[PDB]
Amino acid sequence: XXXXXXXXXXXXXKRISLDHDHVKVWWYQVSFSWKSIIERDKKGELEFREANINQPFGPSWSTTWFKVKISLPEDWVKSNEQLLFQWDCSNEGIVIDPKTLIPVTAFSGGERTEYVLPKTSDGKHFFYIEAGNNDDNRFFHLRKADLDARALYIDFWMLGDAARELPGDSWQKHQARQLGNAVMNLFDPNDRSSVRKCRELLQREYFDVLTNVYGIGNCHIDTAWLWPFAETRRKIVRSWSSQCTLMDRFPEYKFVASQAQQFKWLLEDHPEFFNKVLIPKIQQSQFFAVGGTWVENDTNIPSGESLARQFFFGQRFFLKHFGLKSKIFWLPDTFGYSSQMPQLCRLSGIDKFLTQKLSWNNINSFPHSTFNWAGIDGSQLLTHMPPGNTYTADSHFGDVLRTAKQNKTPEYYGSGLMLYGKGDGGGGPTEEMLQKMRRIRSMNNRNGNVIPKLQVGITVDEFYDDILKRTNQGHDLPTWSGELYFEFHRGTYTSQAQTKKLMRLSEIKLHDLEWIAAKTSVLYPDSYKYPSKQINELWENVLLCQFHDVLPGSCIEMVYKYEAVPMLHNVVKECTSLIDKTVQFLQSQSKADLVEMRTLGYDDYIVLANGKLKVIICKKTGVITSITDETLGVEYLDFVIYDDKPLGWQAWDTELYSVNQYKYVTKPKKVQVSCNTKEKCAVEVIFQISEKCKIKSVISLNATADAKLSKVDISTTVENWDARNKFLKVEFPVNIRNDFASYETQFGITKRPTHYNTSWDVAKFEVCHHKFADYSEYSKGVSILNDCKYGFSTHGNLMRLSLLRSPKAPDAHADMGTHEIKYAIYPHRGALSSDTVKLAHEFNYCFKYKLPKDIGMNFDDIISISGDENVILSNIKRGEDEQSIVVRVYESLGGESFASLNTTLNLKRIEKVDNLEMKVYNRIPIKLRPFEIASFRLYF
Amino acid sequence: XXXXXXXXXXXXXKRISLDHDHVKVWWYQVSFSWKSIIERDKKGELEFREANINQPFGPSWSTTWFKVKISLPEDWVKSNEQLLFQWDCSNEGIVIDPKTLIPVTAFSGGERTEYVLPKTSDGKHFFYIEAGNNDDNRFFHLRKADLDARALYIDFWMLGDAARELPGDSWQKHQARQLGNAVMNLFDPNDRSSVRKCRELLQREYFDVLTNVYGIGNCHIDTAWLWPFAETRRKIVRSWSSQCTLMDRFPEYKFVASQAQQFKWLLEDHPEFFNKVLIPKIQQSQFFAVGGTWVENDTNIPSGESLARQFFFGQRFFLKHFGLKSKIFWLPDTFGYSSQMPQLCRLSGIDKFLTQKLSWNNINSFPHSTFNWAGIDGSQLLTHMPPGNTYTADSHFGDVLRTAKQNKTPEYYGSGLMLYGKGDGGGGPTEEMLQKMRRIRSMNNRNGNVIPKLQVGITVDEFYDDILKRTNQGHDLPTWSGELYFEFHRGTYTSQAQTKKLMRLSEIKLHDLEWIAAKTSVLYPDSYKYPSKQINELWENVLLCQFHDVLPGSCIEMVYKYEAVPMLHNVVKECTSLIDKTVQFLQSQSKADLVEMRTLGYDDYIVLANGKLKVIICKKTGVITSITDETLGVEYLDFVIYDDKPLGWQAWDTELYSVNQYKYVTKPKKVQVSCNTKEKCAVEVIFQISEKCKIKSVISLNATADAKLSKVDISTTVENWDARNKFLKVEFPVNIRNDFASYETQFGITKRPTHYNTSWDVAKFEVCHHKFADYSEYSKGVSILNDCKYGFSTHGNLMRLSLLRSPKAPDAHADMGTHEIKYAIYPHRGALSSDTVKLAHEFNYCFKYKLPKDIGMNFDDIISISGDENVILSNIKRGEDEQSIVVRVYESLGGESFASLNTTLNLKRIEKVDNLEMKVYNRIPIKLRPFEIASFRLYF
Repeated sequence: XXXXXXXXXXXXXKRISLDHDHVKVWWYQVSFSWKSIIERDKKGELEFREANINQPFGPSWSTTWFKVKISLPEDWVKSNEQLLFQWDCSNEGIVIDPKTLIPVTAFSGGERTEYVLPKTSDGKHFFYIEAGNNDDNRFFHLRKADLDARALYIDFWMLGDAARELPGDSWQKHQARQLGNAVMNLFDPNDRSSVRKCRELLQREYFDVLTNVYGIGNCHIDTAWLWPFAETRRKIVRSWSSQCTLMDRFPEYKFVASQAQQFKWLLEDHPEFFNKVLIPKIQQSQFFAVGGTWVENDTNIPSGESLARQFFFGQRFFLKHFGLKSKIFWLPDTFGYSSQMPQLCRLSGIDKFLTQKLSWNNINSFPHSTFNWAGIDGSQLLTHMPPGNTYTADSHFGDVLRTAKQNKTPEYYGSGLMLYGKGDGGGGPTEEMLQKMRRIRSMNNRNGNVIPKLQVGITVDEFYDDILKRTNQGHDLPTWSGELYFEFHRGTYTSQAQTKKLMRLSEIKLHDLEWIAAKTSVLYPDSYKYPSKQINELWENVLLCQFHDVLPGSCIEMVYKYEAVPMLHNVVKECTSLIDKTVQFLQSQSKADLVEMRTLGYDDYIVLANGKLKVIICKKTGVITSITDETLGVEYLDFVIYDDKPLGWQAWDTELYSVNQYKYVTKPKKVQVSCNTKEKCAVEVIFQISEKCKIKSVISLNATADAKLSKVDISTTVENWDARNKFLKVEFPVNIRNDFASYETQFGITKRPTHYNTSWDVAKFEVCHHKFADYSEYSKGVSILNDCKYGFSTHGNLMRLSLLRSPKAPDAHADMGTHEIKYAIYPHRGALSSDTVKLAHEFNYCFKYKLPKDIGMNFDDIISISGDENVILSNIKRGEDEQSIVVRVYESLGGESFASLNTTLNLKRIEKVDNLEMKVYNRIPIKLRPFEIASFRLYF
Repeated sequence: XXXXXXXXXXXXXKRISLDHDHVKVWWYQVSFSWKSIIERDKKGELEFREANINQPFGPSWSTTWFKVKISLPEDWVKSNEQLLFQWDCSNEGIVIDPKTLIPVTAFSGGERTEYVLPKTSDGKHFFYIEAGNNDDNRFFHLRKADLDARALYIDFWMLGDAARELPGDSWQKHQARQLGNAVMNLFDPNDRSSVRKCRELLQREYFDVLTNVYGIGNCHIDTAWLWPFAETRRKIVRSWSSQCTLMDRFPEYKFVASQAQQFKWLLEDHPEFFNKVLIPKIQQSQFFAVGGTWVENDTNIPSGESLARQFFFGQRFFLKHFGLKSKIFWLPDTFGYSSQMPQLCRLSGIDKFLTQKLSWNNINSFPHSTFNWAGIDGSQLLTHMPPGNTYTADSHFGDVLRTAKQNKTPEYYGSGLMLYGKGDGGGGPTEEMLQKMRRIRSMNNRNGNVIPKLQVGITVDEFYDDILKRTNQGHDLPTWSGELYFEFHRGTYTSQAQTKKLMRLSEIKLHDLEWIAAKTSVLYPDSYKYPSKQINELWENVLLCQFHDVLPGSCIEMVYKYEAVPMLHNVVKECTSLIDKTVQFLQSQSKADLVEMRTLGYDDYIVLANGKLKVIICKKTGVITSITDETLGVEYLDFVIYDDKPLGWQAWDTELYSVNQYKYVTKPKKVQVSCNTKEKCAVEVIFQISEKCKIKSVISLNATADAKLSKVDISTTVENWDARNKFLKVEFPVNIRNDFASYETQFGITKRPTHYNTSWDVAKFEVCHHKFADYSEYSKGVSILNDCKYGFSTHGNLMRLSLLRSPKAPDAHADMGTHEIKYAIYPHRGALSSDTVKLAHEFNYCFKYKLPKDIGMNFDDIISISGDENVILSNIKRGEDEQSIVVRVYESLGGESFASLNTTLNLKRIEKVDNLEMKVYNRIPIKLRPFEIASFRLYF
């Protein structure tokens, strides 16, 4: 059918010319800054040397600079020709043509790329290019030219490619075939006069339901990944330069940036001439900042304060010369989404959101891609969702009509959605031939509006103007309550808990000193008292490791050591330095000060004797048998049984072997008890397994009301040895029947069933959590507190916490070494149903005691008339510039009770203020809605 | 998915009003003309009587007239309402509102239909409507109205229907669903104000690659079918009237007519006011005559003279006030096509052709639907071919986008093809809502040219202007040599040979007297001599039964008796009257005249002794054993073995039972011989079968050079009895190996293989032929002459002629009764290879002898210096208006030899003239091309 005759023939087979200049070429390498090397160039004879040939290398962390001094050949003849220099793209680097140094040019784009030499100025210039190693040898040759001949070659390549994508039943496929025919006729027998003429004839063969197809070129950059931050800091400057050279070459282009800190990275590295580059670039057009967010992160693990700073400290750039923005919120690589996001968005002045994964196309009780998200708070979020092709559809895309068809099926709207650029790497490239892409697509389809029109230059702001018109304001709409569920690729989330232990301890610790440091305002006045400039710098370093890829611990071994480096550590070390600092001139009013933040036995007979409860491990079995309440009457049989099953997948996802029996840790145990006291009781029982390894958990608790508490504390200490690729968990089967699982999400409590959605794919079902998870019919249940482990699962009502994971990924630090784990099991009652939530989250508190000399009185309870047990205040902090402070509260128990808010203060005034710390004229609500975040601001 | 919620809901469920007028209504019936009944109405009391109710009936050939006298209700109120009268469509009839009689109105349209009452004139009028019976009772009620409300109901019905046809993956399907949603909202709770308003809102929801989709409303009418000619003569006037009322209602509409005689039928029936109706109708626009052909017929069975008259005598209307024409040639219902058609078309001034069946979509060594036909003559024919959906795609079509997709796949072009109207019935209807159809399709798709534009008002003449531009003039193009092959539905073609015997004998007989009647021109001058006006009327009646459906004998029993009526008979009877007439004053120069047209034994030892050949039937077997040539050396084993196999299909197609053994006629035969002489030898052998029936064939031949001839003559006489649904054939296996079968088509010899094309579907393979079929390696072979049987088959080189067929169709005359059949078997040699063709075709000649008184000399051979054995002159005749005569010749043997043409005459001049008898300035060719028809004209 002549299918392989037209397609594979001409696609393979003045005009393009290749000249070679061997001399004047220099090479440089550092085996030990662009401004530092410019002074080391002209002076004497340094490591800069003549290359003139291909330079091989070997694996190193070193970077290799390269210098090419080119003299323009002849005068007029080769000037009209297009000047070009081809380079082989290495792992990283930069390219410059500095005098002395004005420019910064793009590198990080794909292995194929073009560098244009200015035809405006006739003379000799210089070139500075470095190549990051990880080895990749560069192929460098000068390439002259024509533009019209190469255009036809590209247009034909995108022609026949579009012929294959078009339906064979349509006449267009037979048309495009005949179009690929006539072109091949004059193209074959090597004729320049025919090629240029045939290009004109092809255009004549080209030009002879309201819908729209658009796209926005973007670069998604991970600040920490298998390449480090310092190296990727050089990678982000390559993303800006590719646009700058594209602007003069092509107009109407659109770029978006998920990092507000990206601006600062460029302003710190290139403060001089590139601060004045951004202003005409951003203000006029062609640039948009999405979300104005300081960090792109997973929202499940951290608190709302992490989401509070990124909005506020990312809005700080708006105070500088900046501020052309968009209403879209972009978290493409983020796994999972919080249920408080619809509430956080509207308050942050951002009305749109984008989600890559976590969706399906079918009747789900859900129509399509485009979606209006209604959280459990009751608020609504209009969000724009890309199809199942994700962001890799338009990434490095020359295929034209290929994914255009697959985009139309999931989406209805009046139009589709395309995201240009790659989100996997040091940063995404932006192709320079996109100008022809938009043009050649306007060659196939006619102009005027009848058939869908092709415009790549439209902005999402105008796109959101279209959705406000076509579709109704709505009452009954696409509706999904809570979060979304698809293949999560949880992976490292529960793996390498040691980086969580450091972070989660640093999380609370940095969240510790915040508010109380504003309570010393009255004591010693200067600015009064608050580490405004001091704590601002603190949040700068911490948010850097909190990114979506970095925080769970999925990365190479090099940057993983930078996670356990002072980056995480010194934060705790500086905060523990400040907490011992501010105390000196403060606590001096305290003789003996207990510092805590709030606002108002037997062996053979196997018993630990007390009133509250009883939990018993059988003899020689090693497994807890009876957990039973006398007053309640609930008896348990199948507790705390540790289970170890291997893992055969990589760091990304988790895939267990087919029907693999999980090895129990039960063995010929021995019995022991740590101490002897009414205050302290710890009974020790040893567990062992094949390839002997010591797995230790501890038992701690306070009796009743001599010790006082309602909850046990069980901490696990395990030093891993030998066998890798294993996944360890501890089971807490409730032996109870409930279709609902109580779990506390970020700023609230979400309601999720015991069984996953019927559309679920992956066998293994695990859920990420903050602190505790419960099962409650409201008259009773079982509550499980935990530390350093964010994961858990619903087994058919068997509570299983994930202690450790060891992926087969190329990381050797995820396998062996000691670990300190902690968790708990708590008895549940209807009266204690609101108590278990209160005794869970903030239990991470660490007791600390210190005393100065005595002059004063140390008892002051300064909080004013609120007293709501159903509400919990997560964050209260100051401002930037005044020093007005903000107060943010959220209701713990919601969905049933309507919390009356009497919260107020004295000696000053108060007004309700959103999460962006921006002034809002409703006033303080006397009653809080269920599952509502209440944030306020305080002024003198 | 709410699929059956939107689609089946609102589709089922001032405004429409139904009023009943019982009085003033009259009914009439003839159990025994519109002009005859108008005088019988007002006078006295006739069979016209009060009806006022529904009138039941019973099967009859009668027609029932009906009269409704309607008085306009009130004045203004019901005047604004749309006046309508609904009738139940019967088999046939006419509808009139005569004063006294001006109008003729359309009836034959489908059971649903509308009759509009004029709102211009306020008063009382009359209605005349007759109903043909075959019984169908009419439901008649007066219907008032609004137009805007009914429009929305239709537009919505065509909306949701288009929603189902559109791909579910596209957003258009989800869009049209939402369009069907909002409409149903205000439509449900019975609100006139909402409906009229929602109709406007729907239009707002509507309006918000170069291709074209067009169509032409047409009516294909069979002049003789299961309803007779006299009754369908009333049916054709209903086709014109439907257009006339449509013209004022809607513009740009296009109609086409395959019958040039259709004009005469209307001019004979309505000569007065309807002769002046056609002129503004045809001349301006909206009407086109396709092919200008007198008859639509199968071209395989008759001669070229039948195709010659239909062009010429159909061009006679052009001499009247007429002549807006098209270049298209239309034979949709015609089974099979001649190979001389590409030659006949270009000469007739008609450059395009249309074919319904006989095509396939695949790579056949053939691209698509659109085709350039190159005959075996070497000439090219550009033809337009409808898709596999044939003409029933757009027939009675409210389905919109339904067949629009299936039309695009077989065809490439720049555009598709649609044929509106039904070709099966007394005549095709043309719907009055086509105005909204074009409009609502312009509602879905936007305007201006980007996407395909919808125009139903374009003419094929302008369509052929588009094909001359887009596609190349061409050298290598779609190419198919000879005829086309698909399921033929041969059927009645070989069935009921008795109507062929009468026609084929009438064919030659009417073709007999033609030319020689111009040879008496000199004898007795008045106009000189020729039956110009006499033979013109002869061809009028004959061509009437030669139509594609009528000629093969597929029809009801009523009109089948009209086939054996004087219609066929009197033609022979009038021609045998004229041949005995013109002879009287002509042959008187002949004492004894032999009139022929041309230009220069044993039993037990089982032998008929002579020199030329030997053919022997074995004793008691009944089957011929050895047919052998001594000089040539070819011996045959397996001849003339009659075979009878049943048939389980209808008249249309032929389907044999699965692996059914064909019963041989061999039986305990007896031997006999008719006469005894050297001049006459006939040996008789009886055959019999179960349910005893006498099957007789005869043996006749002339020996060598006392009798002289090279060919045997075997005639079969069989009187059918008992068992029906059988198919009888006689086998002549050659016992030879040839991949080619020599067969003489109409005006030439086509070359067809022994095996059917690999794309063939139906098991049984049979071929229609004129006279003989041969198998020749050119050194030898076997030639089979036959009479009254047009069918034969290729069995793997076994020659099988079809004697009779008896279909299961509702025709009882195709079963039983006597039949007279004739055929032959001829020996073949390289020297006689050109002889066998010459001894085959015209052998149908019948010897006739008569003598007058003697004065004169009877020998004159008047032909002038041609003498080409490879050429054969089929037709030479006179003109219409002068009386110049034309001469048409065609080469019998072609594909190898180039025939030198010395043909000329004396005492006058000669010029080459096409098949339309139109003057052409190349002159007489001295050499004829292979397979070329040479036609000339003679002037005084």
